[PDB]
Amino acid sequence: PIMLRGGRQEYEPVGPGLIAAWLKQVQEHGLTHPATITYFGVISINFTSVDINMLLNVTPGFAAEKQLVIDKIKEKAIAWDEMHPPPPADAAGPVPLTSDQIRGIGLSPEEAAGPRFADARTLYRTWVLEALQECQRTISPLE
Amino acid sequence: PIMLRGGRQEYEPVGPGLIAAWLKQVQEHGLTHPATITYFGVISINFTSVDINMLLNVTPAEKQLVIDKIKEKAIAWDEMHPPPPAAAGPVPLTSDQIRGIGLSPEEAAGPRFADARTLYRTWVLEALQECQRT
Repeated sequence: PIMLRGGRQEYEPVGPGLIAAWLKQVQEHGLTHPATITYFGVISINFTSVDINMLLNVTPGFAAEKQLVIDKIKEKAIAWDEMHPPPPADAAGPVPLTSDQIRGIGLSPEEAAGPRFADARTLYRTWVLEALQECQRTISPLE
Repeated sequence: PIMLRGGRQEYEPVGPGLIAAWLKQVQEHGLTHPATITYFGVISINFTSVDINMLLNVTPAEKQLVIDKIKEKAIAWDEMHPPPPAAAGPVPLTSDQIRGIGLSPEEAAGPRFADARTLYRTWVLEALQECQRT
């Protein structure tokens, strides 16, 4: 995540405590349970695309649900690229981004935390939350 | 909302209890707060487009931004989908139809709009998310 420290923007990777806490939330309630989706919304504020993929990728199980969520992200990326062809290399900025760039594909954590990707990481978080929301599980009776 | 009762589909309008509960959520927590977006997601399953508009319309800046985003999606939809040859079904819809404009509550609950209400619910969820700031 990006955070203000001593007045300046700094980047730090997701900490082991948050990874552990997110994993417990998923295990206890489910990946697409409404409370889990809200939880992801709260924690992922100011995450880079690399941070987001980190949390998605370390989540075990829920293969079916996770696959449906990833499928919806891919659908958004496909739609994005159709509406936004990539510009020539040395075109005047701010240069708009491809879906791969928005999703943090091939980016170092440092790169993904840079100003070039500030709007992009916000947009990717939006795509992921939209995908989760669209796969929301209706709450059912517990054991 | 559309629900199964005695094994068949039935329609009923949104009730005052749900309206009151939704209003409390928005007042107490905010229109685009993560928990409010989730709350809308829960309550709007099987809503028609008319039901969704009832909830939007009863909700007192941020609301205008959400409506603006829905309009942007409508404009994009219509560019990509010229009105079908005035032809065999299933007939694909205009953004006005998806948004439930000019539909009676009964009409909006019909099979002709079953996919459409689902798509509109998606547009609204997307609009809320895209307007989220805090």
